Amino acid sequence: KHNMKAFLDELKAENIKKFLYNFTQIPHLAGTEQNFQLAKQIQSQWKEFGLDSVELAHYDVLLSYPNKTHPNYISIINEDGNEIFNTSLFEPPPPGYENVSDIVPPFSAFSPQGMPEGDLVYVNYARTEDFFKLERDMKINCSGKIVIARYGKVFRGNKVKNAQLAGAKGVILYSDPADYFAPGVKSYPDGWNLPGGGVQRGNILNLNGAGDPLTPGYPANEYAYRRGIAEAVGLPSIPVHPIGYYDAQKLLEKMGGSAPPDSSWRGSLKVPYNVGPGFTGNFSTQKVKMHIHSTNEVTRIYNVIGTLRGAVEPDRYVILGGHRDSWVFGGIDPQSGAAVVHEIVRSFGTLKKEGWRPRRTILFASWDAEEFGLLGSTEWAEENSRLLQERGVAYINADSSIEGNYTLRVDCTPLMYSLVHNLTKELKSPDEGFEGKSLYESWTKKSPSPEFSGMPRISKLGSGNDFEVFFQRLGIASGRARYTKNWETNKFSGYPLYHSVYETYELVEKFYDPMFKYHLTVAQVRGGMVFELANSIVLPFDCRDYAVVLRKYADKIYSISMKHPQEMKTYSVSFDSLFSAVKNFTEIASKFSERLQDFSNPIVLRMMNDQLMFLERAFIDPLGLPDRPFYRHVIYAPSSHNKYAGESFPGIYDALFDIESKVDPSKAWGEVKRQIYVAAFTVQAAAETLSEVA
Amino acid sequence: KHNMKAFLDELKAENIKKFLYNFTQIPHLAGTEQNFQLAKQIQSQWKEFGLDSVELAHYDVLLSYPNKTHPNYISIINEDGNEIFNTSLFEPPPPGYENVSDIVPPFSAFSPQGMPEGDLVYVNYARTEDFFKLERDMKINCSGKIVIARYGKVFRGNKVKNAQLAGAKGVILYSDPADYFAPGVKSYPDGWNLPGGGVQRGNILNLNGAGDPLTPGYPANEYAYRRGIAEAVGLPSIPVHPIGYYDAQKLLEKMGGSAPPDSSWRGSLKVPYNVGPGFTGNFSTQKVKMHIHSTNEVTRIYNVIGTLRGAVEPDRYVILGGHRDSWVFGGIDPQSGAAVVHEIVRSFGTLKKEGWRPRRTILFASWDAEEFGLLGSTEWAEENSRLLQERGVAYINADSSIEGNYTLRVDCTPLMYSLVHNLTKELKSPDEGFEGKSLYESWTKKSPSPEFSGMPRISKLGSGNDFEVFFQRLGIASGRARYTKNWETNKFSGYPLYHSVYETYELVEKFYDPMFKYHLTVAQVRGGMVFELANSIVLPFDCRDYAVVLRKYADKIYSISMKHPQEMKTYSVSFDSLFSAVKNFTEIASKFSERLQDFSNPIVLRMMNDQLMFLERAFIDPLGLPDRPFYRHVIYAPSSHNKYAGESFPGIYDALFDIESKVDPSKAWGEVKRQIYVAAFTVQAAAETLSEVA
Ligand SMILES: *[C@@H]1O[C@H](CO)[C@@H](O[C@@H]2O[C@H](CO)[C@@H](O[C@@H]3O[C@H](CO)[C@@H](O)[C@H](O[C@H]4O[C@H](CO)[C@@H](O)[C@H](O)[C@@H]4O)[C@@H]3O)[C@H](O)[C@H]2NC(C)=O)[C@H](O)[C@H]1NC(C)=O
Ligand SMILES: *[C@@H]1O[C@H](CO)[C@@H](O[C@@H]2O[C@H](CO)[C@@H](O[C@@H]3O[C@H](CO)[C@@H](O)[C@H](O[C@H]4O[C@H](CO)[C@@H](O)[C@H](O)[C@@H]4O)[C@@H]3O)[C@H](O)[C@H]2NC(C)=O)[C@H](O)[C@H]1NC(C)=O
Ligand SMILES: *[C@@H]1O[C@H](CO)[C@@H](O[C@@H]2O[C@H](CO)[C@@H](O[C@@H]3O[C@H](CO)[C@@H](O)[C@H](O)[C@@H]3O)[C@H](O)[C@H]2NC(C)=O)[C@H](O)[C@H]1NC(C)=O
Ligand SMILES: *[C@@H]1O[C@H](CO)[C@@H](O[C@@H]2O[C@H](CO)[C@@H](O[C@@H]3O[C@H](CO)[C@@H](O)[C@H](O)[C@@H]3O)[C@H](O)[C@H]2NC(C)=O)[C@H](O)[C@H]1NC(C)=O
Ligand SMILES: *[C@@H]1O[C@H](CO[C@@H]2O[C@@H](C)[C@@H](O)[C@@H](O)[C@@H]2O)[C@@H](O[C@@H]2O[C@H](CO)[C@@H](O)[C@H](O)[C@H]2NC(C)=O)[C@H](O)[C@H]1NC(C)=O
Ligand SMILES: *[C@@H]1O[C@H](CO[C@@H]2O[C@@H](C)[C@@H](O)[C@@H](O)[C@@H]2O)[C@@H](O[C@@H]2O[C@H](CO)[C@@H](O)[C@H](O)[C@H]2NC(C)=O)[C@H](O)[C@H]1NC(C)=O
Ligand SMILES: C#CC[C@H](NC(=O)N[C@@H](CCCCNC(=O)c1ccc(I)cc1)C(=O)O)C(=O)O
Ligand SMILES: C#CC[C@H](NC(=O)N[C@@H](CCCCNC(=O)c1ccc(I)cc1)C(=O)O)C(=O)O
Ligand SMILES: *[C@@H]1O[C@H](CO)[C@@H](O[C@@H]2O[C@H](CO)[C@@H](O)[C@H](O)[C@H]2NC(C)=O)[C@H](O)[C@H]1NC(C)=O
Ligand SMILES: *[C@@H]1O[C@H](CO)[C@@H](O[C@@H]2O[C@H](CO)[C@@H](O)[C@H](O)[C@H]2NC(C)=O)[C@H](O)[C@H]1NC(C)=O
Ligand SMILES: *[C@@H]1O[C@H](CO[C@@H]2O[C@@H](C)[C@@H](O)[C@@H](O)[C@@H]2O)[C@@H](O)[C@H](O)[C@H]1NC(C)=O
Ligand SMILES: *[C@@H]1O[C@H](CO[C@@H]2O[C@@H](C)[C@@H](O)[C@@H](O)[C@@H]2O)[C@@H](O)[C@H](O)[C@H]1NC(C)=O
Ligand SMILES: *[C@@H]1O[C@H](CO)[C@@H](O)[C@H](O)[C@H]1NC(C)=O
Ligand SMILES: *[C@@H]1O[C@H](CO)[C@@H](O)[C@H](O)[C@H]1NC(C)=O
Ligand SMILES: *[C@@H]1O[C@H](CO)[C@@H](O)[C@H](O)[C@H]1NC(C)=O
Ligand SMILES: *[C@@H]1O[C@H](CO)[C@@H](O)[C@H](O)[C@H]1NC(C)=O
Ligand SMILES: [Ca+2]
Ligand SMILES: [Ca+2]
Ligand SMILES: [Cl-]
Ligand SMILES: [Cl-]
Ligand SMILES: [Zn+2]
Ligand SMILES: [Zn+2]
Ligand SMILES: [Zn+2]
Ligand SMILES: [Zn+2]
Repeated sequence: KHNMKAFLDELKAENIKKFLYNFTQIPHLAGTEQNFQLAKQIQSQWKEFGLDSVELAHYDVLLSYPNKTHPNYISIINEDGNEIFNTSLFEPPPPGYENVSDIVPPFSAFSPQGMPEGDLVYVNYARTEDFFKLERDMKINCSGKIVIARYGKVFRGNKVKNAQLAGAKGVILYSDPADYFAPGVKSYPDGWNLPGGGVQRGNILNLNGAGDPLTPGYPANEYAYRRGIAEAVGLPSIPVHPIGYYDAQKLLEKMGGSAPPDSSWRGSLKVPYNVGPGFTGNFSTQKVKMHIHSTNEVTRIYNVIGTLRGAVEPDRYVILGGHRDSWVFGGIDPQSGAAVVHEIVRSFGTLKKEGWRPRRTILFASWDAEEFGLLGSTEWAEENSRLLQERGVAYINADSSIEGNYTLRVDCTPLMYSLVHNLTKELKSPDEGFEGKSLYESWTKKSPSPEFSGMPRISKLGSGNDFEVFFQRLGIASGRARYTKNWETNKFSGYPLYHSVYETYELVEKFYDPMFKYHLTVAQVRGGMVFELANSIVLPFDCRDYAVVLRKYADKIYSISMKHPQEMKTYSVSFDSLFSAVKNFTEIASKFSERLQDFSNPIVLRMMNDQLMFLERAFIDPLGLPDRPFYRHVIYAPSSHNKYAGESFPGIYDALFDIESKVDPSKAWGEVKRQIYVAAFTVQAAAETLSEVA
Repeated sequence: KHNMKAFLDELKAENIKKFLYNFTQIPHLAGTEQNFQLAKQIQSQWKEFGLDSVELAHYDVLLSYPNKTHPNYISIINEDGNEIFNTSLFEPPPPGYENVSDIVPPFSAFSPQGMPEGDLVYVNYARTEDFFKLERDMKINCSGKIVIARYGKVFRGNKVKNAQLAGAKGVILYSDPADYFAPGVKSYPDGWNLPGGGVQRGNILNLNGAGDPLTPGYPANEYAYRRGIAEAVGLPSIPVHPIGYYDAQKLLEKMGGSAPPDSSWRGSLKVPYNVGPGFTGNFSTQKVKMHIHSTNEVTRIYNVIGTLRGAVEPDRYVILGGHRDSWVFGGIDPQSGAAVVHEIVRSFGTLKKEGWRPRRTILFASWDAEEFGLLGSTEWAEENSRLLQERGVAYINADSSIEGNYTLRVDCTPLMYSLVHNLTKELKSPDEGFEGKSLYESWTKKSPSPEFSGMPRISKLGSGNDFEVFFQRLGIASGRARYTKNWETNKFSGYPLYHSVYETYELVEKFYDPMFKYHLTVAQVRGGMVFELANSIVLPFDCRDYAVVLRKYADKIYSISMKHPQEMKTYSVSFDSLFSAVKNFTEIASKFSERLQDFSNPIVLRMMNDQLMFLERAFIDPLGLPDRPFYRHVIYAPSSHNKYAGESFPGIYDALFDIESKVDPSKAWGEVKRQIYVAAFTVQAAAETLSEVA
């Protein structure tokens, strides 16, 4: 038989291990020769594995790199202009590498150049609420200051945007051991913690779903018209640089001005965490000086695109994609995911060589330049948007397969909740103590739904990975799954060695997954999802699950508004239309499900499969959200305060945010009412796509 | 048999005549009770005729009406403030009506209120080139003046926008007998010419495809959020009023200042056609004063939507739509079209009662408020955009069936050229001298293609009727056909009695089509198109015809650019990408046609029907054209100088227009290059939708 069990049984932990080792021996930074060579290797291998076609799709996009002969660093400088302390020029390389070349030193990609010098202000995680605390409550003015902020809690580009709007002239980002050093485990190479010399790389775009900053809307092909840098999309306006906690200690230890407002502002270093501005009495005349000389440069990137043609519905596409570019060795991010994709392709190819084909076409993608802001996936989706929006069934992402070894983590559209529940009930748990139990059982026990007994948590999609263009711009049902830790307050901060030189094969093999059993479980979940999406006669989407969450999201946004009862009275702010639309969606979805259960007629089947496929698409507003033309989904968008998190009813949520501070309450509440009308209309219009067609 | 010949044979001239009489006895102005009563009648009749469902879809949209107790008029006023001449308060009603009530007096819908008084400037047709002639060559400044312009050549809203940008404080529009009085025919009621007291009504929106000015993007339903008037879309900022040629003579006869620059500025009245400003010596102290008191008001409108469910592909929609609202009696516009739609519905219903159903679903629409800027069709398409863009095969418009009795006129997407040619070869010509000949033969003889021997002229779609939202916003293949005159310089001016009280049943029955044979021919063309679109196994679209025109349009836009060879050198302006894309489209379309001719497999059939259906959709850019978010088609848009005309490669055409006058040539040519890249990309992306799908 060629069924799902045959596909899953062909997946082997030992192959994933061999692939991970193969992918992590040298750096594969986007736009470098090494990354192009790996692209060519994967292309050759996917062909050998049995795919019908495997092509490279290249684009010329804005990337950012340090200047090799003019290194970035930060100084404490004295009254005379003597630099009395300098931050490190590189991370101490891990054992046995120390002679690898082309390790990019830590830098914040897309930082502009500059040498600002000023007094420090410490801003905690530099979240919206941290700046509210500083400016509104503590009356500390960040204008003309260099801010220092710890990594964690929110996407670093949000920190940078927040600091810019506060008037900062530069940002220093650092990893505090509170966030990146788990108590009782050793620093790399003797455990999985971050050492004091480790540094987290990463782009600091003000992400708006655009892709390449120079070509919003259109693929960065050979004849593309490019914006000038000043008009580029998403680029920060102040210099930024990341540092490790040994260096941060030296910058923070002299800080004066005000005490931290409370304990949530204190990390684990032996410093006061004073907010500043500037240093205590004796050192009041010293300043901090940044030296940033990175350059933005248009550079060629390469996606590998493999096709396994469908036997029955070749014009329906199920996509499994994940990126290949890494900051350095990519031991977890992304190669633990890419190794899983490679073994999935190998398994589907084995079935194909035996004469099987999936019902629908499967596309496999190895994306480039994800680390520089999702550039490869976004340019390819821009190029192929017409094909994808009329033919795209689903997108399953495959970045890092593991960020811990505790339990499963899943973010997906409500249309895939039932599929995920059903698939995990048929997979074996890899967890100690759950031998012979299902993955659904272990997952549900370890990560309970906050709403439902006996169900697991599944979160909302935002940005931060390559599914963004497919889901938030194009409205293709999307999902992601990986193995994760037990560390809730840290779910957006990254594992300790995230984007550091210490993310190696040895890190994974020694400390995360020596048997590759968690990798294998993740391959079964991602591959099983793709198998079911590509082979089920009726698409495995349950519209009733969307109706359940829409009511949840409507109750939640109403509750936010109801913090302002006098204004809702004054401006006649009613959510009645939105609750009506959700009620109608619930009723229509129930009737559609009955018909779906109740119909030999392939036209009715496909007509109903098209209704299922286009249901996610119906939540797209072609006008986009306010000032966010590429975030078009009306139910979900990346949070405006944290691009990693998804926000529900984002147009209403942003209209309501901090509304009590707006100077023209009439105008502000008018815009809330406008967003309620757009949301109610969109939910009703999506419901109507499930009605009888004529 | 139930085939096309059965459908066509059931159509009867005598029924169209009876329906036209029934629809034109009383005014059916949008938003009035009489128009709602007619909507209910049509709904009842379409049900009786055999449609599966017939519903009213209502919206509350901004309309405009004169004030019944404060009439609009224009005066010549003397030094003292005595109004020594007043224009007419109403058109003399036609014989036998003179006691009809609720005839709306002539007015320009959406004019703001005001009583500006000033000196006149005469601006010919108030086209872009007429204002270029005035300001640039004649050095006449229109600022603070009242302009007087003759109707004709371009949409009146373009005249008004042009006058506003010239600084005019008001506009008077009039019908010159040069344009509205054919030599040798009598004025109504003794012939089809405009009398001196006749006046052309019409909206003066600055049309941008938005629909209701208060709700751009979203349907004007019960909970809709409305823009304030100041932010409304498309509204003119200066008062405007139309008048007949008896009144115009009185305003023009005293005009002084400069002589007309040449004979193309002179109409047929016995006046000098001096351009002004102001009156000759003796009357220099007299002024012109407007009195406009019309009011914009949100008013309910009603579309009738009838459904004939498809037997095989009920989720594919072929739409026949035309409007029902009229300015007064609507003898030609729209009821000559609506009578044709009524008989088409009756004929399809006859087949249905005998057990037949079309392969695909046919939707029939009687739209409201077309005369106020396409409001009913546009709000309904906004409401149902998700259904239409995933299911819409084609839209056939059905406004006025006749504007003359000479030959056929057709505007449609290249995808329907072959269908139109083939259908007209099987229809009988109704023309004297062509008894026993095909309609294709008479049409081709009377209206030859400028490009091809033995082929007829088919023009491009712009705006000005209810197909606009379907084609220019949503990218649904669209067409229109009617009988027309032999009067080429007048093809955008309207027949003489256009939008006047004299457009009656008697006008049509006595002077245009006593036998209703031209109406019957038009019913055969429109109905035959709908029949073939709804019943052909393979959709009757030929992608190769798009490839032919794309090359034509590329040669034409290149030729415009090549008027500026030094700039193309300086700014490296290359059309190479666009010609490459067109060449690729040609090659791919040829290969797709071969496959289409070469495949019992309904999945391949429907897969290929979906490729045909989505090909028009592929020319849509979700970002819209510059500052025109609702004109999304990259190959066609309504001309920015004449909304009635279509423009090809409109983004490049507008970037190039008057470019030699732009102050920053670098920026201007950069935007030309940007538009070439968008067009080349869109053509290539559309071509790729015709490639093998996997
Ligand atoms: C959820 O689906 C329900 C259908 O089950 C749908 O109900 C619709 O609600 C609208 C708006 O409430 C109804 O609109 C009414 O239509 C009638 C004619 O059918 C009109 O006469 C009404 O207008 C009068 O009353 C208004 C309200 O007081 C006045 O403002 C107005 O000036 C008139 O006096 C009104 O337009 C519509 O009939 C139903 N459709 C049904 C029951 O089939 C509801 O809209 C859906 N929810 C959403 C968010 O779409
Ligand atoms: C019409 O369809 C044709 C295919 O039949 C398609 O041709 C494609 O053209 C592009 C752009 O001209 C080619 O791009 C090249 O790709 C190779 C690798 O395959 C690259 O090495 C090339 O880059 C080098 O050369 C450039 C030009 O001098 C330099 O700017 C660059 O820095 C490099 O040195 C270049 O990217 C592509 O290979 C073909 N594809 C084929 C032949 O299959 C054409 O693009 C289509 N027209 C449109 C408007 O889409
Ligand atoms: C996840 O698994 C559940 C449990 O198997 C699936 O739900 C089950 O789906 C089947 C097939 O539609 C349902 O069977 C139908 O039952 C009705 C009788 O009510 C009958 O008319 C049909 O002929 C058919 O036998 C079954 O009721 C249903 N069970 C439950 C509890 O809902 C679910 O579809 C799977 N989700 C996926 C594939 O996305
Ligand atoms: C308009 O009418 C023309 C003339 O009938 C139609 O073109 C004709 O279409 C038929 C059916 O596709 C073609 O027949 C095919 O011929 C090839 C041999 O070359 C064969 O492989 C197929 O089995 C089939 O018989 C025919 O060649 C073609 N004639 C011409 C001159 O093109 C055209 O399709 C009609 N347009 C519509 C319906 O939109
Ligand atoms: C901190 O570094 C500065 C600058 O050093 C230069 O750039 C670094 C990235 C590194 O590559 C060095 O080798 C470079 O010389 C030091 O200040 C410089 O000191 C030298 C020698 O005394 C002097 O000639 C330069 O002008 C100085 N450059 C300045 C002030 O910009 C500084 O000594 C270092 N401080 C410490 C405590 O190590
Ligand atoms: C031109 O008309 C004006 C205004 O007349 C009024 O409004 C018209 C629409 C119409 O409905 C008339 O019946 C209205 O009286 C005339 O000027 C008015 O004349 C009357 C009587 O002499 C005087 O009391 C008003 O104040 C005038 N109103 C003005 C100047 O605004 C004027 O006489 C008419 N001119 C001609 C040549 O007929
Ligand atoms: C944008 C971008 C590029 C680059 N993207 C990432 O590094 N993404 C990483 C971010 C890890 C830290 C935050 N974690 C999450 O956002 C997350 C992780 C897993 C799941 I299932 C759901 C959400 C990832 O998605 O694994 C960056 O953030 O610098
Ligand atoms: C917009 C709007 C409302 C209203 N629309 C119309 O009156 N449309 C009329 C305009 C008749 C005068 C110009 N004629 C054309 O644009 C035309 C007519 C037929 C064909 I086939 C192709 C183009 C119509 O399309 O028949 C108006 O123009 O005032
Ligand atoms: C990763 O695995 C690939 C595939 O086996 C290795 O690339 C092959 O190397 C051998 C020996 O040099 C060559 O004969 C083949 O042509 C290569 N095959 C390809 C590129 O498809 C590669 O050497 C391995 N990399 C590491 C670091 O182990
Ligand atoms: C237009 O035709 C319609 C349909 O025949 C006429 O409306 C009918 O009028 C009769 C007599 O008053 C009534 O019994 C019916 O109820 C009406 N039917 C409908 C509305 O479906 C209408 O009278 C005609 N109008 C004119 C001006 O002749
Ligand atoms: C990168 O840096 C190169 C070397 O810069 C020189 O050496 C450093 C240590 C400084 O002293 C600096 O002032 C010197 O100019 C540059 O020559 C080169 O332009 C830069 N590369 C870029 C901008 O891409
Ligand atoms: C419409 O006009 C009504 C009557 O206006 C009055 O009579 C005319 C002849 C003028 O003399 C005018 O100045 C008078 O006020 C108004 O009462 C009514 O407001 C208007 N209707 C509207 C604006 O919808
Ligand atoms: C903060 O700092 C700068 C001082 O240069 C000033 O321009 C700005 O207005 C200040 N804002 C507040 C709120 O104090
Ligand atoms: C793997 O799981 C064990 C047992 O719970 C834990 O002690 C170990 O640190 C985990 N590894 C990682 C990287 O979390
Ligand atoms: C036209 O007229 C007004 C006079 O009030 C003036 O402001 C405007 O600048 C003039 N423009 C030209 C080009 O003469
Ligand atoms: C109808 O055709 C005849 C003969 O060519 C012509 O004289 C007559 O005026 C036409 N009617 C109209 C309205 O064009
Ligand atoms: Ca781009
Ligand atoms: Ca609207
Ligand atoms: Cl992932
Ligand atoms: Cl028409
Ligand atoms: Zn990653
Ligand atoms: Zn990463
Ligand atoms: Zn009309
Ligand atoms: Zn009209």
